[PDB]
Amino acid sequence: NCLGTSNRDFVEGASGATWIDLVLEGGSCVTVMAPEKPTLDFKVMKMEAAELATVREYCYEATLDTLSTVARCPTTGEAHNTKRSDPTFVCKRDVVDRGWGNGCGLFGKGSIDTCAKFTCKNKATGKTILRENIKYEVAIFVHGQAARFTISPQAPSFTANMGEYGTVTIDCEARSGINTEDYYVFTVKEKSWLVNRDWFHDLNLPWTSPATTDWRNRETLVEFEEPHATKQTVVALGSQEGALHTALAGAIPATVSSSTLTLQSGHLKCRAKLDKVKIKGTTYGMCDSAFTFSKNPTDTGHGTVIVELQYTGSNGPCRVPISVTANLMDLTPVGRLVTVNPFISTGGANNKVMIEVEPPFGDSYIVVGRGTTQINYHWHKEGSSI
Amino acid sequence: NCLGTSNRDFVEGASGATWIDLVLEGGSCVTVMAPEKPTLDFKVMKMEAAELATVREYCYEATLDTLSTVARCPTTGEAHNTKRSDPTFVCKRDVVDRGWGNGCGLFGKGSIDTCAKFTCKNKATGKTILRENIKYEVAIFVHGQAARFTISPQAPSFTANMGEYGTVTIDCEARSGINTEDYYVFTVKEKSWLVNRDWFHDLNLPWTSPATTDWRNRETLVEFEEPHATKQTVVALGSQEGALHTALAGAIPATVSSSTLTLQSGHLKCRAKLDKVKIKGTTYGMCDSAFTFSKNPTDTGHGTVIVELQYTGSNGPCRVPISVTANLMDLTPVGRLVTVNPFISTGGANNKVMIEVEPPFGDSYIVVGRGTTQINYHWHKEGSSI
Amino acid sequence: NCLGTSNRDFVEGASGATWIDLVLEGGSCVTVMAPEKPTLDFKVMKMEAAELATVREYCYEATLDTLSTVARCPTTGEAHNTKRSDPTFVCKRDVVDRGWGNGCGLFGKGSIDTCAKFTCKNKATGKTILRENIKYEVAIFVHGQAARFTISPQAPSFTANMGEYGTVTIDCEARSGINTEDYYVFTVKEKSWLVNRDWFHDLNLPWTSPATTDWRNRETLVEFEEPHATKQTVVALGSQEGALHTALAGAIPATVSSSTLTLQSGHLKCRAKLDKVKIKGTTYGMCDSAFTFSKNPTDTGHGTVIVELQYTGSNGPCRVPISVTANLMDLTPVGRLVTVNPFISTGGANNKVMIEVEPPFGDSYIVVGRGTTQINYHWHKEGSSI
Repeated sequence: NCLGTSNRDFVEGASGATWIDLVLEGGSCVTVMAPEKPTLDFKVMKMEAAELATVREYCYEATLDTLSTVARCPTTGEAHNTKRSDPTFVCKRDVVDRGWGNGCGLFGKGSIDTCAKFTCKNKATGKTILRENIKYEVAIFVHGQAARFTISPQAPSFTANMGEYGTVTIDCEARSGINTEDYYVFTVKEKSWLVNRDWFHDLNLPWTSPATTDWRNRETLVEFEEPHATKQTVVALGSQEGALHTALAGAIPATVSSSTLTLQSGHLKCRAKLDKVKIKGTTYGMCDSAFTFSKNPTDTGHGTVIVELQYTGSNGPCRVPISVTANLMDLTPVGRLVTVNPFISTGGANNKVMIEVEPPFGDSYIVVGRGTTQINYHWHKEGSSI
Repeated sequence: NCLGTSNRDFVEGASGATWIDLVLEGGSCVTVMAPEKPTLDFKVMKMEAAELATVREYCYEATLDTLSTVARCPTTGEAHNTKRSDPTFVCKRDVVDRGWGNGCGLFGKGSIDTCAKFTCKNKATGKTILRENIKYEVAIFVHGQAARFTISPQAPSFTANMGEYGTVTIDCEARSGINTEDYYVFTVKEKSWLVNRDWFHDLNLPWTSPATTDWRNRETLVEFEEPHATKQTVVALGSQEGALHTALAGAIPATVSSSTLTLQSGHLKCRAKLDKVKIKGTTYGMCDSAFTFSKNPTDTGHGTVIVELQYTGSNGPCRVPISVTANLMDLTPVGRLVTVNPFISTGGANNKVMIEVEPPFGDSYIVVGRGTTQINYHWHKEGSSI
Repeated sequence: NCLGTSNRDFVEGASGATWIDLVLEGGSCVTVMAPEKPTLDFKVMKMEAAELATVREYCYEATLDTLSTVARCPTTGEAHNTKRSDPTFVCKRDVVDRGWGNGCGLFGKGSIDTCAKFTCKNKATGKTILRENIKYEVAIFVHGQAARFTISPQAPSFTANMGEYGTVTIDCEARSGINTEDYYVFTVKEKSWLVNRDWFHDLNLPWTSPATTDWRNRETLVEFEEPHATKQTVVALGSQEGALHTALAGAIPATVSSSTLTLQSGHLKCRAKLDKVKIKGTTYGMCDSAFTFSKNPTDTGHGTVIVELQYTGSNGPCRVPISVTANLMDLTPVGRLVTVNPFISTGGANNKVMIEVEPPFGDSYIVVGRGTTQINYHWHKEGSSI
């Protein structure tokens, strides 16, 4: 199940402590065993954001209610609607052709005024991610039940007695993956994505704040059509739900339940501190067989590529030789691997793995394995554009 | 005074160097001694932000000065005040009932125009925290005076010769506590708090910039009352100081002097690099006695709980067994400790400690000690809401 | 060429691994050799930002095109220009003196309306820096060709077989220097600087978005002069290029080519993981000679000082004794060094080095060397002010 720890990942001092680096990814786990000591399976479980705070609320499907139009004959100054006293009504002062047929003195421009009640049927919510909202749950399995603990960015360390290992301090910080700072959690009544903060602000839709409950910038979903002497019909523009869904293609969708817990991606770099202890360092070989694409490589909103492979061999457990090259005539590592340890669990028949890499901008080949039987994939990465 | 270093916190290689992790918190200090080597007390002192830059200046107590109202008879177009040429005056064009009693031709709507001088008596200042503003001062005591140095996020490392230890490189970065990015330093002439950046922007008060000295969005502290044919009395709204103080309940207050140095919270993780040297590793036991609440546990603006305890025993120096559980029937660590090392200095009679923890959202119990004589505290943490 | 590794920078466990800390700066490199093992020169090369996304586009040199003015006699309501139907035209309704000479009934205020086509000749571009845009290229030289690799914040680790050293994992994260979060890349058709995000938003110039192609806030580069009964001449304000260049003095200029790759500053902290291996630890002495200023110490936009020195001696390779003190009577390190390892490469005659330090705010002396023949420099650092 869990892949053993390697020699490079731990240092036993001649006197003092034995420090061991743990790379806890959502995919696989790292197990650490020691002579005359119980084996410890280190598996991360929940990378979440407990509770979020709302920043803004844009409206895409607005509905106009009560209308009222007051007009006055030309050469009599201006027209004034008595709904402007209430800031919850959007109004517009215009001019119309006037004559004897409508009931006025001179054939001129008669000033009018038309107000309408602005309400919002369906709205979208934008939420922010703060440091006191992030939690990480790590499970530890023992052989020879389990013991679980949690760590936050405010409390990254955890000390606990683990039997024959004595007191153990586990200091873990979060790395790689997404950058929670430059992102907002966009929420439609159905799904939820992650958008850029500047992309969120720069949006010409009627919005409201938890501090300012009254809607602002409403003059973008309302349309004042051709005015008449009596009634100037103003209508509510169509639902902008389609436009948003069209604008949210390259946005990365995060799983959000009713408790607003945000399941995210990335990895967790942890270091375990123990008393002086010798540890078995297992070293895994290379996969000499051939891999095949389980499906088409997807793409997340942070310029990384998720690729699901399936190994056709029994040399497990081994290390996947995946690299992103420039051309088929170059084995030059012009790409990078987000997944630090791309090992296969067991060697039982046909298994599958979940690897994530960062290819350079432009044309690049995702190549797995070598020799005569290797496969590749032409990938074109787009530049940054909100 | 200072608590000794533990076995886990240092690794002496068979050849090369001896690395030791130092967890420097504002509360206690970490002392490191070695055979035939002088003892070294590592104590952090100043976690500050030297100088800050102002971003905006909101006005809450505005004062209106010179008023002027120009009106014209109905059916004569519009009214135009000659103060609109000066952008430092807020104006409003309205209409009033007019007749023969006031001195006009027809009984209609006479257009008027009323301007007023806008000035700001008392204002609040919002300042930002940049990386070149943060400084950390660390003191080192020797036994057998002292040596002090400073580190910034731009210069986290410090190398200096320390006698028998030879050249010593101390590499320290800041962790946990607050996130200085998503916060602004709000400043009233009296106190100073820390607010969210989005909470700062989304504020409907007249504001000015160091770049734009002229006040903008002033039409929110002015009130145009019922207009008359001669003078339309417009007044300045009451002081919004009370509203701000009401809106700044859950905001964390930071100590700021006239030099704008911001005393903050969190901890400093440092690693000392020395030549190969053996170090005495002192291990402290558990507190078997009973703790009592010195006072009621407070709360900071970053979802953490400060709790002041007092130990009724003489087993010092020992480690405080404080944990945040879900229920009284569960000893499950559902909470976390921001304070990494919650040790007691000496064992002399009744001493006090300063522990800070991060409880999960909702109901949670803060439990100290075990056995028959332990105490707890029901705590309800609120969700994130600017 | 490269300075050897020091004893403090590596720990060889009695069993397991040998970890070595590498401080890779743009200036010098760190070479690590081992008995019966080939020497390895670790040199960083490219600290860049591959591709950037545009956020806003301000206009400083606008040009007005087609003008049109429609006026109507007084006591006839208002005037209405038929260009307001097109939102690409900026308009203004004003009043003028009217009489029999111009062709009207009564000597009163005749309402007019003047519109003009708003276009932008030259514009400035503001771009943002995201995590998927940052890349770091590191070169490794071997003696007894070279092997190069890349690392991103999403993929900071790199594992590769290096002959007799076996599998080697190099885990590197970025530290110090600039903070890419609070900065935007300002781009004029000529040069490119780095400005603050709040300084970018708070700017009263006509701006456009990649989402909103139509220009907004144009009423700041247009000037409506004294109006006449026929034509109200409105002109385009002069080029604001001079004002921007005046406002961009303390802004740090980054090298940007046509591929928008941003050459930046700071340093890269890396740790190499290898199997158990003994490493030669070379220790360098102190420079007893005298240094001289090659040129006047410059200043970057992040409150650090670049100083170029030249060593007049042959004691190389040695360590430069540069420190920032308060007064000439105090050797107190009140300043800090951004450059971690300020060593000199060879000792051949007169060589030059590139040191960067962070002096405290206010008066401070940059002192190099000691004894009778040392030199200093009075430096006054300004406070933070956008």
